[PDB]
Amino acid sequence: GPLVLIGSGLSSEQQKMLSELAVILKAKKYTEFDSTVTHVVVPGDAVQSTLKCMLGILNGCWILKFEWVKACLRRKVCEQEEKYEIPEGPRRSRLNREQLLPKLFDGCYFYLWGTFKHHPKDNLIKLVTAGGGQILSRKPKPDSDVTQTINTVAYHARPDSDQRFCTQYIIYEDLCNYHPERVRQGKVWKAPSSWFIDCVMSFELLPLDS
Ligand SMILES: [Cl-]
Repeated sequence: GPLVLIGSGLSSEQQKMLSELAVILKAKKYTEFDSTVTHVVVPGDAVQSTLKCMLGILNGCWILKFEWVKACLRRKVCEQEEKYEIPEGPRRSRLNREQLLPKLFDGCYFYLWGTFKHHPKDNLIKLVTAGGGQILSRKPKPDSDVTQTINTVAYHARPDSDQRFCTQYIIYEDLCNYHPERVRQGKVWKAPSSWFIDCVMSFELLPLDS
């Protein structure tokens, strides 16, 4: 298809330059993230811990250093994206979706507990859904647990982690003076919002017990 570009953390001069490139490439340039976005450009050589970037990772977009815009504009060409792609999380996710593999939170369920202020609740719901996870409207417990109705696993869990098959998460906003006594009860973990965000930024289902 058509390319759809967006910038995260770009200066005004950078955003103009991105629009200039979209014209050269016959592409769209947006300011709000959408599932049609193909390319997220960052200002330097590092991922931004922003919603736009995180949505771009969960979508397996190209997350590219601003040098890509400079290079394309000097050549009037869509330069080869892999040579400008941010490594680690972005790249692993891009490859994951090219191979039509499960999204990061496939087989995972999330219940958003308590008050959210510094990780907006809307943001977390966006990210859950974008990563292929399921938002729960009632606190998870065994007598209502859908994972008994069909074998449910989390593809991105490490091989030998309980998170392969214990895939349900109570998420709380960290540092409310709350560390739990047990991080896991049955199939349900209690995890801070800061863990969830770290999983996204890394494209990993990071361990809670190990
Ligand atoms: Cl079964």
